[PDB]
Order: sequence, then structure tokens, then C-alpha cells
Amino acid sequence: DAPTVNDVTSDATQVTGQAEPNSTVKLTFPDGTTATGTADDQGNYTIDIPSNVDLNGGEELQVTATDKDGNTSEPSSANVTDTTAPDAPTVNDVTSDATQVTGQAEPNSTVKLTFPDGTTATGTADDQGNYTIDIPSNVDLNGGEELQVTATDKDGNTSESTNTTII
Amino acid sequence: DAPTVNDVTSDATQVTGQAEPNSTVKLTFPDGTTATGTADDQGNYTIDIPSNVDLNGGEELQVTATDKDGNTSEPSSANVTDTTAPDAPTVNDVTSDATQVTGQAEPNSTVKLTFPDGTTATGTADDQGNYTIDIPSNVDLNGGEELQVTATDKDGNTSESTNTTII
Ligand SMILES: [Ca+2]
Ligand SMILES: [Ca+2]
Repeated sequence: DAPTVNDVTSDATQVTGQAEPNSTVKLTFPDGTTATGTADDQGNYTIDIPSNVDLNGGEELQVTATDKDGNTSEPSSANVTDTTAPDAPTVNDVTSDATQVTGQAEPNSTVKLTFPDGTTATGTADDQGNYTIDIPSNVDLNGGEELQVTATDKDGNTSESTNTTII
Repeated sequence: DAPTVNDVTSDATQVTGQAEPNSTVKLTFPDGTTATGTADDQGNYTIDIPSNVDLNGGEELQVTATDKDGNTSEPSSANVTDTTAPDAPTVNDVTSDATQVTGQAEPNSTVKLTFPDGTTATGTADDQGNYTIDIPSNVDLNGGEELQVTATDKDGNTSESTNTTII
């Protein structure tokens, strides 16, 4: 009698699926909070994700169904797909004499610097979100040129860009 | 006497370079707009890009220098690098019975649909900015699942995502 659970993303606001008609479907989140819904006469259920729950991707959700006689199904599992890009990274001021670009980004993201000629350089953010990207000494940055930085998570979601002007 | 022109991106707000000290540096845009700056005593110039001039990338800029006697240098040109992502796409409502997803995006951008299991489908926005993406026949859409759409230009700049919930 285990219910089905439709695929859940990090941007989802509800969890839906199929269960025995008019059963009580119970969704348990990693933080121990639960949310419930009642399946309709055709067995379709919807459970609203509480606003106090933030799913980022990778979480395991558990869903059970309980009939009017108190029999509860075995749990069904769903893993949350990460479709949410990181926030825009920060970028510390960059002078024309700088040898690296540093800043903060989502931990473990891939940070991509686009130089004003369109070439690129990358660095990996550490577990605290710090990144450092080396500027090759044959790349000449001049005052007034623009730099652009993005951060991309492991599932390929890329942040909005952050710009800074060379000093 | 030809001025140098530092690399310009679509996100820059100034054009900088070197020219004869105290000469008037003139920047000409493809639309015929001009902007001016004075090179300083060390030969450095900064010219603010007029706000009504939105450089998107690919534009050829022309930069000349004129001395106090009205003699104008040969031009130097610079090509603008596109570092600006398209706007977030629009997505028309998608029912669980839908066979395609449609909406609007930057013309000739690649629109990427991410299904709630993390798999994707792609389409190109046409000359009017309209896109249509076929839903693969092995993808089963269910009411309450989230769909996500992004748009990417030819230089790899990826829009903010747009979400919609399957009906
Ligand atoms: Ca993410
Ligand atoms: Ca662009």
C-alpha cells in the first residue's frame, strides 16, 4: 500500500502523489517536522511544504499513508533534486596590480571569473565559501575594466553574476 | 597618436585607455552616439558610457583623440564582450497532459527545461523570442511537480531561472 511520491525539486512548494483514496498521507522532513494531506476519492494527494522548511537539494523525504483503520503503509522515499542556483558571489576589490581575485561564494561551488576580454579563470569555493582565483601574469588588468564572477553548484545551477571594476 | 582602448564588456560603465595628454578622446558607438573625455597629464583617459547606450556585446566602438589644434588621430576600435545574461524566460502554464512547453526568451538563446527528476530538454527561441520544447515521451509529468526554465546566450551567460508548477 506504499504511496507514490512525485519528483520533488528544491524549488517545489508541495509534494504530490497517489495513495489509497481518503487515506492520511504523512510527509516527514529531515528536521523531524511533519506535514499531512488527505488523498481524494481517486487517490490523488497534495501536501503543502511548510514555510519553515527550506529544501536545498539532496534531502530525503519520507511519505506514508494511513487508512481509516489505523494501518500505515511502508514508507516511500523521495530525494530532492537541486534546481536552485547559488546566490551571487561576493568579489573583493581588484587592483591592476593584483595577482588573484578573492571572495565568498556558496561552499563547494565552482566560481568563474570572466576577464574583460572574454577569457575565463575558475576557482573552487572551500567548505567556508572562500574562493581564490589566480590571475595569470600575462593577463593584464587595467583600471576601469570590468570583471564578472558567477558561482555554480554541483548540479550545474549558475548564480546571477557579480561585477566589479578594476582599480 | 592612435589611442589605446582597454577591453570593454557589456557590463562596463566606462571606457578607459591611453591617449596624448590633455587631448579630447571621443568614443563613437554603432548608433552614432558619441561620448567624450579628457586624457590626463599622464595620458590616461576615462569616458563614461552614456546610460542610454546599452552595449550587449559584439558592438564595434571607435576611439579617436583630438589635440588642441583640432588634429584628430586615426581611430582605434574595440569589440564589446557580452557578459550579460538574458532576462529570465517566461513559461506558459503546463498541464500534466502537456506534450510541449512554450514561452518567451531572448531571441536565438538556448532555453533549457529542467524536469523534476533533473533531466533536461532544450529549444531555441525564435526571431520573435518564442520557444517551444517537446517533452520527451519517457518523461511523465504530474500535477504539483515543478518545472524550471533558463535561457543562455551564445557567450554562455545563463539567465535567472523561471519556475512553474504542473497543473
Ligand atoms: Ca543549489
Ligand atoms: Ca547577453
